[PDB]
Amino acid sequence: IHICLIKNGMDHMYHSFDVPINWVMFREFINSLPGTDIPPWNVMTENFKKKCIALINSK
Repeated sequence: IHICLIKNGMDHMYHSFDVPINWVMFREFINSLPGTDIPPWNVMTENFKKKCIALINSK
């Protein structure tokens, strides 16, 4: 994300990252994020969501 912000000239809007507590809302966001297919990211993004949902459910 940092790299693509660097490429799009939004370097300024990466180090300016804060908290948007609402853990039920965080769970909603994460479960609803779509998964891609063509990119090598297809497995990584889903793995990321799986780990995040398992960790938050444990938490």
